[PDB]
Amino acid sequence: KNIIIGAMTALITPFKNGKVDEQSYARLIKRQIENGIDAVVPVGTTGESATLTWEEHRTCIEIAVETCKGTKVKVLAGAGSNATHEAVGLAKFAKEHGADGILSVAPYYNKPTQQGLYEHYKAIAQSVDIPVLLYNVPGRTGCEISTDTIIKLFRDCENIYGVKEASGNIDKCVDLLAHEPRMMLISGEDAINYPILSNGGKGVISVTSNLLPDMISALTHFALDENYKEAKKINDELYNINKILFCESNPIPIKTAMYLAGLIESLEFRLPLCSPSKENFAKIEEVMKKYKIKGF
Amino acid sequence: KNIIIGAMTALITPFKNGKVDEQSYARLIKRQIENGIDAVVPVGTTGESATLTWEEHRTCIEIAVETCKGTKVKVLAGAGSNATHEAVGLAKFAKEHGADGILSVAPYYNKPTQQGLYEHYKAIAQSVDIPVLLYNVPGRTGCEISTDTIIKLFRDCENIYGVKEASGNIDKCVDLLAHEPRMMLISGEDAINYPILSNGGKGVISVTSNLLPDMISALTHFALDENYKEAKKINDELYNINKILFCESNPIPIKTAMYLAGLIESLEFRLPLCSPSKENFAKIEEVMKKYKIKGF
Ligand SMILES: NCCCC[C@@](N)(CC[C@](N)(CCCCN)C(=O)O)C(=O)O
Ligand SMILES: [Mg+2]
Ligand SMILES: [Mg+2]
Ligand SMILES: [Mg+2]
Ligand SMILES: [Mg+2]
Ligand SMILES: [Mg+2]
Ligand SMILES: [Mg+2]
Ligand SMILES: [Mg+2]
Ligand SMILES: [Mg+2]
Repeated sequence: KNIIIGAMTALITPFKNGKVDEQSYARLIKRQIENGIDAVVPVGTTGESATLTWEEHRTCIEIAVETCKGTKVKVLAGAGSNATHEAVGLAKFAKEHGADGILSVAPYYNKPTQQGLYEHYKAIAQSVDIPVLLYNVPGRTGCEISTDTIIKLFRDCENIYGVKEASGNIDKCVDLLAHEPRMMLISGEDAINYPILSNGGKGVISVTSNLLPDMISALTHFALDENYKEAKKINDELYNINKILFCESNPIPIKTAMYLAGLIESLEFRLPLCSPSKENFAKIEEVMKKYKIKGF
Repeated sequence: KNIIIGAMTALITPFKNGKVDEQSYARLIKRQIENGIDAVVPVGTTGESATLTWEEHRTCIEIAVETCKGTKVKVLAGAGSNATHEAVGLAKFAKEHGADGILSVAPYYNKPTQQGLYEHYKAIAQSVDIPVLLYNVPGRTGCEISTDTIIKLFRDCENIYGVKEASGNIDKCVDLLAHEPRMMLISGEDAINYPILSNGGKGVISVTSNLLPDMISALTHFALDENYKEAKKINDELYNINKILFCESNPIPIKTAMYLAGLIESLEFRLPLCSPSKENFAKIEEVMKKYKIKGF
């Protein structure tokens, strides 16, 4: 299988005066490239996929592809939807506009059955010839892609190559790689990046790496190189910021931190997201001061 | 406050050859009207809102409005979204095309904070002059509108008049009506329709009423008259069908039941929804044989 692995960043989407700040978006991606990241994920949850227009969603994928051209950093485009026809449309757009692969979240809100998830992802995978990474995040979607469904999809669909797990369930991570060791398990939960990698996971799709790309990429590369002592050391050092970045729903804390570090111009969200409480604003700033934050 | 209460139905959306079967939709609404239902909810979760196009979503609202003219029956249009700008657009469409009010589900997938939920619903409520019913269903959305947030919205926004609860939490139902007894608490969970009404809830938005509208209407109206013995008896009789209609994710069982009773022509869903397992198909039919199902 063709794969996209390693240290990857779920890119925030900066807004300025209610619009995507496209120059800032490109500048943030260049900063990721300069700090050892292996791939970027435009317009995931962290990128406020729910509130972008179709035009903005397309535009962010295009900026990621164009900014990474000639750098060997890959683009794993956010392409999921809770409507299969929408997810297929996004997959085809990503393929036709030069993405290296797609990330495709389990359908949210309408709670498909395992049979429905299988048919959903089969339709998506049959619509493109680029790698497809499943994405399980039951706390946000209301459904779980079971281990059996993930493994069947990996075995039945040639371009489905693994899953990004954001489920707080290291037992399931063992289950997955004990029964199907050929798949690429990707951490979608920063606090437990190292335990997932040490069990044979092959990368991360990170929130924290927006702010600390050098640290997350180093953690991942230490682990893939089997230097588990140094990967664990970074995972331990990052625990405090990894947790504070979820004191309110992602990406409210990470965008706040990026604004506090001077990396984006305006602390703007699209409703229903909004700025954090004054108390959490202060907690985020306090935890950030313990870390060296790379500039541009 | 202007209110929409009583026995209400979350309408299924029938498809035939991949398109909304508009004549069937109108016929199903007339069947609800003739069996004592007080309001219909086009294009909620049960109506597969996630997978309808915008044009189909608009069309279903219009068919409901047109079909209810000249009757007591109100149209509480499904108008929620996880993007505030989409929810405002739907609210304004429903208002301008003659809906009596709107149902507005809490944003799914992006997990807004309570502050964000307040700002979301404030924007929706300020955009129209028709009643707005909140809708809390954390198992599908990944977030909870807290009692405090619901109560603030009811007190601060003229048109927000209550909430449809689908949370399996009678303690919260007590909390709501003990601290704000003027709100309209609406059951969004058929199995516990009677306990919610007997605590002072004033209606239901029902899945089961698609199949058994006369029974749900009788239950509700007995309860509203404090004829609790009769209301409880119907609630108890309905428990088995109320549970089997969730043996797979709603609306897979209810659409299957409507097909099994000859009330729709084709058992078609939009992916990622799909037909139930053959075993659940048989279980649904067996439970259906225990109930008296009105025709057209
Ligand atoms: N990334 C750009 C598009 C975002 C669209 C949407 N807000 C809503 C998606 C939708 N399937 C639209 C249904 C429209 C008709 N009811 C949903 O709300 O479920 C989402 O997927 O989060
Ligand atoms: Mg590299
Ligand atoms: Mg097993
Ligand atoms: Mg979060
Ligand atoms: Mg401080
Ligand atoms: Mg038409
Ligand atoms: Mg009328
Ligand atoms: Mg309280
Ligand atoms: Mg009476």
